[PDB]
Amino acid sequence: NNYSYIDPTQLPYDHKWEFPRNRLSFGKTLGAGAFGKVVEATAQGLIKSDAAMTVAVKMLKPSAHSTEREALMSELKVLSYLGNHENIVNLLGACTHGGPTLVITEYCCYGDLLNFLRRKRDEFVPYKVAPEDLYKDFLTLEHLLSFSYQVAKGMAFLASKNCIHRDLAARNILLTHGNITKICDFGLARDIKNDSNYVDKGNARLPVKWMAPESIFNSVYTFESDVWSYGIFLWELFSLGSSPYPGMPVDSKFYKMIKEGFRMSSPEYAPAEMYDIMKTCWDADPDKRPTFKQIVQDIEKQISES
Ligand SMILES: COc1ccc2c(Oc3cnc(CC(=O)Nc4cc(C)cc(CN(C)C)c4)c(OC)c3)ccnc2c1
Repeated sequence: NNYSYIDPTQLPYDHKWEFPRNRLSFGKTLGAGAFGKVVEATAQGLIKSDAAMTVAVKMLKPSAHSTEREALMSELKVLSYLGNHENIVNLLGACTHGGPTLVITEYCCYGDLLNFLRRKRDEFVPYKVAPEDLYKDFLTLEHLLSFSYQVAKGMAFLASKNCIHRDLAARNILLTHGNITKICDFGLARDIKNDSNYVDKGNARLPVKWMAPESIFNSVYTFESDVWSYGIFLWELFSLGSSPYPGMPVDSKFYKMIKEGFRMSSPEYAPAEMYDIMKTCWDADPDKRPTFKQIVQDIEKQISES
């Protein structure tokens, strides 16, 4: 199955989510893949008062086949199932009748974290920010720790609901107001065929540099494989949006080195204690890797200490 613990087809879909598609006015595309897209839209009547609201709508393109159509439905059943959580992109509604299925979520105004990190890289301040220059919205080490904590909190939640992400990366984390991170999954709304972070492994285009050895060599995805990905996310975060294993292509030598125990060194801005988390996430033995709840407790202490 394309889901390890839960079966989304057996999961129900509450019609409390059902939203009239005529009440959706579409805007610009926030992201698009071969078979799907995420578009910005204005939803009318989503609030008790006549007030309009900005939402993000995931949908398929006419290029999509039955397997993608089924994927979008199962994705909807899972989002319905998870419900409200601060560190997860929240579902607002859906359109199942009247045409193609539309998945309506909240709009995260700052977009994906990867691009945010990249545009903030050159103005990053490791130490404390001056009171005068606070308006400039400088990225600090405090924000990075807050983001690493929130993503673990979100992942801990997902894990308690027996959900495996299978693509935990900075590109699949959105940033909203108040420096709040929200785990998402662009999936079909990402052009993986042209994204250099995805690699041809057999007949698939997989994010190999974020995958645990067991996921690469056995296509087994567990709670422990998501912890590995998180460790790579931590590297991207404290590297301020750098691509993992810089200068190393995904070749025979790459696979051999990961199997043999090669692991990235600490990014330039990673506190020593955060690198310790990354090293444990990358343990060759999945049973020796921390759980997301362990990670939460670890980061929580690091935060209090500062
Ligand atoms: C300003 O720029 C932007 C740019 C993009 C935006 C945005 O993009 C989206 C990303 N993804 C989805 C679907 C999704 O998140 N699925 C999903 C999420 C979780 C927590 C769990 C699972 C289960 N899987 C197996 C792990 C699936 C969207 O649906 C409409 C939109 C959302 C909000 N605001 C956006 C603002």
